[PDB]
Amino acid sequence: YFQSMSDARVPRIPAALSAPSLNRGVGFTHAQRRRLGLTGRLPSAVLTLDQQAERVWHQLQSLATELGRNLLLEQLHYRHEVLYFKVLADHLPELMPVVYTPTVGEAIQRFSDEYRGQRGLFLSIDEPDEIEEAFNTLGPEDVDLIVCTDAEAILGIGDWGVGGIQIAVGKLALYTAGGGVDPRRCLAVSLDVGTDNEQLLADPFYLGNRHARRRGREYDEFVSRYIETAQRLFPRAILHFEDFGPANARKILDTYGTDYCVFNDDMQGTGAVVLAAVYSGLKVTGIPLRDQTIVVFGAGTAGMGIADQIRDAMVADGATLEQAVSQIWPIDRPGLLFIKIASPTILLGCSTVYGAEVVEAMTASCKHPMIFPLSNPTSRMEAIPADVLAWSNALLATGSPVAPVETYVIGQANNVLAFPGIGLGVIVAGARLRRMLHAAAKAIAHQANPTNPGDSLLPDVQNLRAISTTVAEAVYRAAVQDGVASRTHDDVRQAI
Amino acid sequence: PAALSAPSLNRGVGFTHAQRRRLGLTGRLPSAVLTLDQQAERVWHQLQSLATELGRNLLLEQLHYRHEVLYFKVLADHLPELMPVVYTPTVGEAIQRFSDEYRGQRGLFLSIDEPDEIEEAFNTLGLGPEDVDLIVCTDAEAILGIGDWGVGGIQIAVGKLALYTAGGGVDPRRCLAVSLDVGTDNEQLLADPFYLGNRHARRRGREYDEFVSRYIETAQRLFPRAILHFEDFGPANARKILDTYGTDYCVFNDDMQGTGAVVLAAVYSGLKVTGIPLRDQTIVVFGAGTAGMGIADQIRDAMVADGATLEQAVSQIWPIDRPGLLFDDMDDLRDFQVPYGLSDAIKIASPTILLGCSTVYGAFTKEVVEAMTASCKHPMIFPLSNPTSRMEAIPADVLAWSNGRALLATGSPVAPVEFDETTYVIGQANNVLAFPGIGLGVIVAGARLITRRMLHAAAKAIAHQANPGDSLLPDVQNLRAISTTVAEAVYRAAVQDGVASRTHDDVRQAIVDTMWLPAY
Repeated sequence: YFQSMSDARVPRIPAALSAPSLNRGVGFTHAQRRRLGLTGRLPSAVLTLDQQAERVWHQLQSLATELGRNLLLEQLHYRHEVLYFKVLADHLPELMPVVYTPTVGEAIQRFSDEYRGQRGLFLSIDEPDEIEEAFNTLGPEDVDLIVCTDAEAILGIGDWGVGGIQIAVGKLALYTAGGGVDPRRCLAVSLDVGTDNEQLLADPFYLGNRHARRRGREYDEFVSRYIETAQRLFPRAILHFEDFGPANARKILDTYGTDYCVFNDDMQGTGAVVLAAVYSGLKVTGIPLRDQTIVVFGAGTAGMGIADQIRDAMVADGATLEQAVSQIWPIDRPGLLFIKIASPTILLGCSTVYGAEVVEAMTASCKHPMIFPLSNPTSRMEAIPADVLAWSNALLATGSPVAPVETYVIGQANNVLAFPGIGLGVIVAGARLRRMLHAAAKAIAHQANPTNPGDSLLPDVQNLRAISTTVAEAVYRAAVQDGVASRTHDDVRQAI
Repeated sequence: PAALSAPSLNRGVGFTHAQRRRLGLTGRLPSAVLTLDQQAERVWHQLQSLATELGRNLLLEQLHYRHEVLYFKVLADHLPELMPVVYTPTVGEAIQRFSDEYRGQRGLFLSIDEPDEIEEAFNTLGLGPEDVDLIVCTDAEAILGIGDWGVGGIQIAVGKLALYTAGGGVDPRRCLAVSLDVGTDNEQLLADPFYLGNRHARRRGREYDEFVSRYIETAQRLFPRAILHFEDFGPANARKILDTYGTDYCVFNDDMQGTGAVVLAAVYSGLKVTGIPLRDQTIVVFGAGTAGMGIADQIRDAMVADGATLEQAVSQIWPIDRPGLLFDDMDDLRDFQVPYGLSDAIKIASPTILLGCSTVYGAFTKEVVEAMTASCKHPMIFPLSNPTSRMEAIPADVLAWSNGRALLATGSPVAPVEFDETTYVIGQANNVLAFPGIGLGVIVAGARLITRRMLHAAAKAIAHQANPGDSLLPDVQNLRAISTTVAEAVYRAAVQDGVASRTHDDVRQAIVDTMWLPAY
């Protein structure tokens, strides 16, 4: 009655290739297959790894759109992991950003019906009060970083919910390719807390938390229960997740930023790359931040939050906390000043979608030329594209992915450059948990070389991971120079 | 460390709240429970928002080995897949576009350069010599109508696998596929450095003969009664196999026999209206090639059933070619001797029901049909040409040329005629009407031989299932019911000349018509 077992059911077993790690496709030679008992199950060819990846690449260009390619790499994440990851060497800048921001919105909305975030713990908060039992299926050693998005505000679109894993996996997938963190040493997770657009809820095949876009005072301690049951396991792992920047980010960071090693890239990593662009401009301009005053158009959470970033960055070469308000100028949040008659040495741009009919005022006045818009959605801001923005025709780069002007070539600024080197040094030093901590963006200037007057003015070229290694050399110094850590290594640390 | 990853024993979300906790998953799957029909409705709704010209096949192959039971649930609910999703686009896409890609969890490849490891290769999976059925191996030569694809040939067999168990209730647990990599000759594949197969050329010698001879004998040795059949495979090799090894082993050929079956089925479908005994059915063959004679051999093999000698039946057949009807004293008779202008042939032959598997685009002319139309009141046209737009004629004009008094059947899917007096029917005549049920019935009988009579009762069981729109052959939508109707006739014919391991009263086709796509 209770037990039903048979003497006849057989799966026609697959052997030692169902696990993704070291599947390596046909990269097995005759000695390896006949050792692992694959005699006759792989196609009887032999392909070197780099030739095998190219076979996927020539395969990958045969697709036209950018979404069907994500479905193909989704097929190769579960089988032959190294290909999916060592393909990125063949073309990383195009593919890996495309994996992250443009394609996921179409993948998560239209196709995130996959129930295979394998490393993902799609934990609910309604029935599951016991959540640590999930890790029993997954020790404290050999674990470096972990992502746990609540899936509340994706870039293209916020609040889809259960599909937030593809994002958390996307950060991890981009984490390792940029930072070299072993994929075995990272886990992905996303809590279906709700945060559901009624469109997503109305879908019958949603496969997520049912009608539970739930908030209030109960929210934080539910997340706090998870954040304390992670550090109970290991404070030696970076819980690097992505949520909306509005309220939880600072509240969680204020709650756990001192005692634990947690951060978010959007509010912390982005301003670092902005500081790298400021120093990259000051190198050719020769005007330090002391005599350089800034504007913060929009006064957004990340924008006005950068006031503490620029101020504490000026603490190295600049005056006290009161001096920042005199050297910084906020505007455009309530329609301030119904705009700059002085101090224009470094201009930020719109934290708001409003695109601004050019204002050649900064072009005319005496200054070191440095203005950037820094907003992706409208593909415009207080300044137009750099060509029209070059009304004076000096250099300026955009946070929006832009093309060169033409000679007059800049590169796009992205926070993708920061959080690999940020977490890599933490995976190296084993940090338990400031601006002086986060001050690794100066290494981008070490690899920028904007010394050429006209050609290169961007942070760094996208096809190089060696800039992340140079950030590690700047990040590892956080142990001796910046505070608490567990770093004892030599300067080389070639294979961490 | 993800436990319980076997496709057959995984149901995705379908596992209830208890099984998710009892089997040690503890929330890795989302907080939903979906009835397997709801999961199929989700996949169906998901599949449609795509390119759907070969976009789907990418999604299905990952869904194949990620979740085995669902795939047949969604594939059960189909009229599009039976040919478009997995009998054309694999050739169009998967065979060539994804040749540097592998799907070989179940099924295996071997090489003509290594005859030694097969028996060590076959036992890679835990295979009981008892529990197996319908293992398929193809050399990828002449797949459909394109040519050699090398080691891609699995996508055909694995595709046929999807049609076997969804059509004939075979258990994929007891089913395997194979690929005989003997070396391709397509210049592209060899030039392509990223082709995951043998770079050698075709081999046609005693090495090949000893190879297949040392592969078939161990296929039955390691496990007997396994229905060995080769799909879209070299005919000069194919016919050679059946004459050589078919006397003491269970083998059939979809290219040569299942086609010859369904063609037979359509002949009786007209005979129900023609009111004529099949013995005196004089026909003309168009192919005279390697394959067109095979269906002619099966038709002749059934022509004797109603009382025709060997000499009279071949006299009741005229083969035709564009040089002319195959004749005696023609120096190049091409090693076939049932022979002894076309418009002149139909004139005096007066064939009541003529077919052509010869691929010649649109050679049926209004003057040709009229000669048969005037001579015989109800003639049966059969442009069996599989290519969609390379058939011998369009049906709508042929019915209009004979004033609907003629019968048609098409290899490729077609729309109804709609000759404005009355609307007729399709006449789809693929192989899917035959081999799944011939697989299920022979799994029930456990026949050591798949005899001619056994094949004939299958086609003439098809006739009852669809008989007097004016359809000669049934609709593919109602496939799981006709597969039972053909297994009853297979068992009925298995017991003639005592060939069945098993015996039963026949209330247990449904118990061996298993892998009903739902769970529990």
